[PDB]
Amino acid sequence: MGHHHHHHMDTIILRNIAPHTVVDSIMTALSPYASLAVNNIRLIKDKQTQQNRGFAFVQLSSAMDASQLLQILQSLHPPLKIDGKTIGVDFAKSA
Repeated sequence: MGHHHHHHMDTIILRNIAPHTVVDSIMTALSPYASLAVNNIRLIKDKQTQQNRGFAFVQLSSAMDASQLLQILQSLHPPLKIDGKTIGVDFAKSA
């Protein structure tokens, strides 16, 4: 109910994304995995491929929800792969 007096991570980030990814895909792609919010996700766009430069940020309603989606998606034997190439998941990194 305000600002955090400490830190405990609470946001995920996608790495190695194809230039054919959009906000609609990520939405329906993470639909059965969890619930997101337009005001909680910032999908950077590039002027070269008129699409993400191979990176996307996603935040969850809570902190645990972050690890959950990370442990739930990584719990599956076959990693995340969509038309383009293999997709991985990582925690919020500095810069």
